[PDB]
Amino acid sequence: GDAYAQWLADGGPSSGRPPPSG
Amino acid sequence: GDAYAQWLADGGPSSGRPPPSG
Amino acid sequence: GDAYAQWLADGGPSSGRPPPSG
Amino acid sequence: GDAYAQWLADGGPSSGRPPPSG
Amino acid sequence: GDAYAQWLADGGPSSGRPPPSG
Amino acid sequence: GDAYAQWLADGGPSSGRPPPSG
Ligand SMILES: [Cl-]
Ligand SMILES: [Cl-]
Repeated sequence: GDAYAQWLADGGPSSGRPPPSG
Repeated sequence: GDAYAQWLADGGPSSGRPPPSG
Repeated sequence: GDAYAQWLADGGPSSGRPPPSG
Repeated sequence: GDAYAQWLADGGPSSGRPPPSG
Repeated sequence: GDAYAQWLADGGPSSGRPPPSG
Repeated sequence: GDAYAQWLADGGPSSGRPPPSG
């Protein structure tokens, strides 16, 4: 949940990285 | 995770659609 | 999913609450 | 742009608030 | 801004389409 | 808006870098 939240903040799919599970 | 980002971007709980799990 | 979305809306890790799993 | 980034972090359209300009 | 969040969730620069101003 | 997506990918405000216009 925390790592996902940061991925999201980084643009989600637009980050170019797969979504984290946490 | 990716589907869930798309769901958030459409309004999430306020979108009239259930959240996906990916 | 829906709980996690409300958690983000209330500022995510700047909430002091575990991320929900829903 | 920094405010928008925080808005995305808060779920974007799911956040319950309009997108900021900065 | 809301359209731009949707664009990001579709891949942003990897989405195959231009960025929204909204 | 493309450069701004890349800036988000790189961590957004956390990167200490200013947000781009594009
Ligand atoms: Cl809405
Ligand atoms: Cl700005």
